[PDB]
Amino acid sequence: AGFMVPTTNTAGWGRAMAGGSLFPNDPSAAFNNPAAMAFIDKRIAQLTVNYADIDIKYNGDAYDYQGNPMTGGYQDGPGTPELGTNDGGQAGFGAWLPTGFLVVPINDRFAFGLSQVVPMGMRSTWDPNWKGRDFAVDTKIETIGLTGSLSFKVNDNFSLGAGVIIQRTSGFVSQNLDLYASAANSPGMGGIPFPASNSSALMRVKVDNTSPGFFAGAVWKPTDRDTLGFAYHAKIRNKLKGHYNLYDHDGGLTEGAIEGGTPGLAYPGLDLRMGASASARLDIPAYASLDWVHQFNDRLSLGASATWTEWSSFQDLTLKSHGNTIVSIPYTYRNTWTLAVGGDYKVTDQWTMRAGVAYDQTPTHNATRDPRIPDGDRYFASLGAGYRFQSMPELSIDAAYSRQFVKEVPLKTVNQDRLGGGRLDGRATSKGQVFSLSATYDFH
Ligand SMILES: CCCCCCCCOCCOCCOCCOCCO
Ligand SMILES: CCCCCCCCOCCOCCOCCOCCO
Ligand SMILES: CCCCCCCCOCCOCCOCCOCCO
Repeated sequence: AGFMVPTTNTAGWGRAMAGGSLFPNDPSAAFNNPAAMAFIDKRIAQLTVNYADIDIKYNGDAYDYQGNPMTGGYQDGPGTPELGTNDGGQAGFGAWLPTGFLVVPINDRFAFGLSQVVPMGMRSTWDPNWKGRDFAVDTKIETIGLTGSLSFKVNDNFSLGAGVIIQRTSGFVSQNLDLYASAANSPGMGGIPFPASNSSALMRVKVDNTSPGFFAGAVWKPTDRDTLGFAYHAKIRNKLKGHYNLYDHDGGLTEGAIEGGTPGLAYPGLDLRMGASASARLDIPAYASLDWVHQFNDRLSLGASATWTEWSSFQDLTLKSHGNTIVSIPYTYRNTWTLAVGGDYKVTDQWTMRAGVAYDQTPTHNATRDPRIPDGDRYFASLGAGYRFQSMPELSIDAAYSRQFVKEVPLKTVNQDRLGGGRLDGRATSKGQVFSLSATYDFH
């Protein structure tokens, strides 16, 4: 799932998101499939808080543009003590992810939905002096959105839904730049095999953006036992804006070159500075999901779900400055599928148990996968439980645990000329687990 995150509540996490938001009176419908809101008979307010623990590691090699094993370079440029390098260490993280849903039926035909969601999120921080520093150091992306939706009941077996999401994305990327290595491979300054890791500066890009998105859905209940749903979330145009700066620890090599205007001579059309304003498109991919919930009896309900994400829109990551390209990195993500199956079982009038599993394809591919987002296909295994209060005017608590088994993937990353011409040869191992807890208030 690259850097897209499931936008559900604890109950959803408990069943690996199977059935989407089609289970009875699930406030998450306010965003996931607004149409299902037409079948929620009362006011519901819900808050979810997840903690995601992600483990990321690299095992392998890295080479400079001349085929030499990468080294740790120098403390502060030629003449200073040589530094050692490393495997990057643990690049994973632990993060909190809140989610809120509110559903308010208006008429016997209309319902209103409000929600706070986190559509996008990823993070990887490799030790600054690791062997793959020419490809990545830090990567941080998070998208939080506020939503408003409306549902319209056409029949007692069909309804439609539509909504708008106001999204805010913040992004950060840091990566080592080796000007001498870039020059050696340039169309204007090549010829001399400058040694690698003599010049070095940390490139840092910080950008943000707020823009609107639209989504819609439809629900069809053929047999009171079966609830089918189709939801579509359109791609969200998202041009991130901010700045970039280079933190040189070169003994003055990098700044001397830049102030000397040598970069533009190496790569005509390039206007690199020690710092400047910047932009980078990072559209939130469109996706569609088909959900089906079948109630076998008064205690067992199962759900199946298939989501097609149009990750193909993420063709490249291009850093621009004043409308001009600084560097364009191809990623050519592939469209993806995510299948889930799971369900709920009411043990008593108070207790309910959940479980589920899902298969989620990674949009990354071998030719372009790098250390920023080194994921692979994942298998999701979830367990959940819910408790409705005895002496309460309707307050339910839910818990969930979810483990994500990610397959070990290869990294064969090659850097283009202006990025130093180096390459990686290894594999990333990742692991993920989520703890979820929510409180649902059925005030009505
Ligand atoms: C502030 C950081 C954004 C927080 C991101 C929350 C995303 C957490 O995980 C949701 C479940 O993801 C499952 C798989 O494990 C992650 C994959 O390995 C990472 C390499 O691409
Ligand atoms: C398989 C890896 C895909 C990597 C995608 C990471 C994209 C996520 O967002 C990064 C934040 O966007 C802003 C960065 O600046 C643009 C490019 O970096 C500049 C070159 O050093
Ligand atoms: C994100 C893209 C970065 C693009 C970098 C291209 C860098 C190109 O070459 C610049 C040439 O640098 C040459 C030498 O090293 C500097 C030494 O000081 C020399 C003073 O004339």
